[PDB]
Amino acid sequence: RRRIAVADPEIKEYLDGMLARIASHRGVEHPFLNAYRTTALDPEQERHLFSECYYFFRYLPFYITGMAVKTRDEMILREIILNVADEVGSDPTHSTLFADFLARIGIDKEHLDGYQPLEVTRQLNDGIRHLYTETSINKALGALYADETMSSIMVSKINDGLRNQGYDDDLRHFWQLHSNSVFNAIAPYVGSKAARAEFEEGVFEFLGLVERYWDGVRELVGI
Amino acid sequence: RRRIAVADPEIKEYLDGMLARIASHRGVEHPFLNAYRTTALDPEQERHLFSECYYFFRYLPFYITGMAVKTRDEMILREIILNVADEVGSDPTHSTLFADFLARIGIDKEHLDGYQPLEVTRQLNDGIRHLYTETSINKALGALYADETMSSIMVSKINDGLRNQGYDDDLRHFWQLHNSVFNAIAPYVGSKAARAEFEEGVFEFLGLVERYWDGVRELVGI
Ligand SMILES: [Mg+2]
Ligand SMILES: [Mg+2]
Ligand code: NA
Repeated sequence: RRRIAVADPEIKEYLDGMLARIASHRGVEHPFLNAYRTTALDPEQERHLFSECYYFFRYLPFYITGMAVKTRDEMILREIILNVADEVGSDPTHSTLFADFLARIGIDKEHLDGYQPLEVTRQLNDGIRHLYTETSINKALGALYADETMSSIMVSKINDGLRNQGYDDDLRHFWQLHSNSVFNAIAPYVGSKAARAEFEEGVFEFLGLVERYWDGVRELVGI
Repeated sequence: RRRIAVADPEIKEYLDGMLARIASHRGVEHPFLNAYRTTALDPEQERHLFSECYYFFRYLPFYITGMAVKTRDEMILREIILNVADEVGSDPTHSTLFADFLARIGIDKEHLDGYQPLEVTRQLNDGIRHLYTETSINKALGALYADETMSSIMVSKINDGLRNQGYDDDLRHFWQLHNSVFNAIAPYVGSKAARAEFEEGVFEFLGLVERYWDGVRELVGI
């Protein structure tokens, strides 16, 4: 079926439209993130932003691995494994690089352990775990497609804000760290309208969590 | 905790002792496998042996990935990902190389789909899935240690038998593809209670493999 799907010009057209719908979604093109690109923060504002990011990011590599039990498709497993291998395959791992960045901007492990993140942050982290491990493979692939498309944009915006704050490229290294492979894997799963409905449900449930997350963070840091 | 375990001299001795207990287990050092190393098989014997192996091997990469939800240790996740990346990370995948070997010895997909494997073969495949996804992290790590230690020995014995049958290295390519594991597992074999779960995972895995080769030996015969 994948060998038929990759040959269907309509499937390429559909997934290209979903790329644009994701990138233009308010959860990705968020006012707070665009504001942060040009608005420096004071120490307490910056401490709040990246402490919430820590609880957003925590244990996400383990959540996507829970998708593998729901499929027997090796192209799907390859995409999952490739993403996790990028995060933990070598040293330093991504989470180790993130904790180092936090320490270099005055947010140490001791403060993070005592930090109580927003409920929308807990709902985002738990919501991602639910989408990858407790939903249909088509729905989970929609969330994965949204995650993969968004992540690069989001980190570029935070990289912009940190550069505007005055940090050098070395400090911002964590935020300055396959399209055909991702298209090849997903194509057979967006053929029928029922599969696309599950696919889009996962895309917009994922992005809805991110949007409500950035809404809560925006109020916490303010302006 | 990991640097205390890796610095503990007893943990190195314990896991090295487990290595020997695994390789000397009858599920690994099995009479049928050693017999096959020097005994060629007729077409029906060979078809039965590797058809059971196919249902043994099927979907194992997906099973070990189900271990990752049971831990938040990135060294365990790295070991899981590293193993799966070897099987499906690149093309051709291991299963694709295996299906090609089967076809090259007269076992096509068409026959495999209609093949009903032995019950010990179903129990071995399902048992591995259960051990990696439905057991404690210490127990699943025992199964993972047994699998990683045994697999290299097992494929070498099968490679020997296929070479004895007369197949060349090109055809046997799939069977000729065979500190990080110690670092990952060391914190999980510190106490005797943790070792009890670890050893339970080691010997439950090997018990499944032994009973599998027992059934294959009876199926293949003389
Ligand atoms: Mg600071
Ligand atoms: Mg043959
Ligand atoms: Na051997």
